[PDB]
Amino acid sequence: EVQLVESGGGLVQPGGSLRLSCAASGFTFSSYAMSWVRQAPGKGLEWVSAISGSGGSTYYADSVKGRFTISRDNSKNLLYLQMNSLRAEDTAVYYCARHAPSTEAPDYWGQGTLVTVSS
Amino acid sequence: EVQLVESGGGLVQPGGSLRLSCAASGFTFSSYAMSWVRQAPGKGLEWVSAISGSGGSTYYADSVKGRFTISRDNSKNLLYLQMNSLRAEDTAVYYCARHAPSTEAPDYWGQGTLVTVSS
Repeated sequence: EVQLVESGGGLVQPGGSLRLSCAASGFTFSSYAMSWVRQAPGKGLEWVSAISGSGGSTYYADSVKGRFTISRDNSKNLLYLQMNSLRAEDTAVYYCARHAPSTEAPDYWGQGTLVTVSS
Repeated sequence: EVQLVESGGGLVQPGGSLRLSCAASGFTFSSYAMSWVRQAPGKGLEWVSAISGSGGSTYYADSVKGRFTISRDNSKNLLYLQMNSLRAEDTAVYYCARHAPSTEAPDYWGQGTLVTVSS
């Protein structure tokens, strides 16, 4: 029913930039806050960024400030993460997640896409 | 003891840009969410934008998304609103406000500064 499918990941050189999409379906997208979560190799899950349903409020992890931009198209039902000034420590699998309005707990997940930052 | 003094207001042509400053003093600035509030001539107070203490989270009124950028310097204890693509309808007195951590209620205000968008 509910589906999130990510794409736009892959290989990129340091200093390079890259844009991830998370295509949503099966729910009314604009009613839900969305987020990006990453997992560095052999690490735990870490929050990257988050946007409210209407797009008017966002959170950024301190580690990506000034480089990453979250956004969404509430008519194309897509969530984006524009990633600039990339470096090796940004190498991770990136997940988009949908959040229940009641609790803001994540209740649906994308399949993940690897971003590899290497010369 | 606590003080907020705003500066940077004044004239500006439509489509032009302008940066507001809210200089704080007398408190541990990074510990408090800040906001910009405006009041158009003869109107009620409306939220413009707001930022958490650390800077990691922001809110924008929809009337302004894409054109204003709130930010702060936690070492110069200053709050800013960068206003771009200004229009006559942005004409108002702009106030900065400090928010109590225990409610996020505003407990201190700047003296307000007039922005006049006209030719």
